[PDB]
Amino acid sequence: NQSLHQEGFSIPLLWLQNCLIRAADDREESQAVPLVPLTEENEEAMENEQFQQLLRKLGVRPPASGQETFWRIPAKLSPTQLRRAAASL
Amino acid sequence: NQSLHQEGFSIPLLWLQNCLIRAADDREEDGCSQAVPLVPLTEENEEAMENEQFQQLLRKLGVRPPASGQETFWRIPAKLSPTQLRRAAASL
Repeated sequence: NQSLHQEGFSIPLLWLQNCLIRAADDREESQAVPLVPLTEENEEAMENEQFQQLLRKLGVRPPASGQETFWRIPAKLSPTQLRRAAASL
Repeated sequence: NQSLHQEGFSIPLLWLQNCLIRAADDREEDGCSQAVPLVPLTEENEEAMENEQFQQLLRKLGVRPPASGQETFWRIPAKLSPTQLRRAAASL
């Protein structure tokens, strides 16, 4: 996590943090939500092995082959779980 | 073109068509040729971008697949002229 900050990935990390926090909030107002990278640098991050290994530790699931493009923040993560993952970034 | 249309991909197709055409409009001014990512924003366009026939079509139109390990999205390459792009959109 911090190691990724050191390889030049701080911007995607903060991005991820926000997606996690918004998911946390929206689950207080029930869906798996896609991590949609809209910039070249975030896109670069999702295709990076170390960043992906991090997404798996936070509990994000990779996309279903042949049916999805984006990783999903699974529905099982509680708003609490999400805020805690975000906070370790 | 047509067969995907018959299999239910008319909405994704319409989307693609709009990407090709808007890209052409930007490339009419000289000096403005950027690669454009095909970003699926709905579950159905996503589903499309993971379909093998939709991809085959994308290759026929001159779209390049993503750089494995760097990109997620297919790109409309910068080299294509407004004419080329418009021809692609019209052939769907």
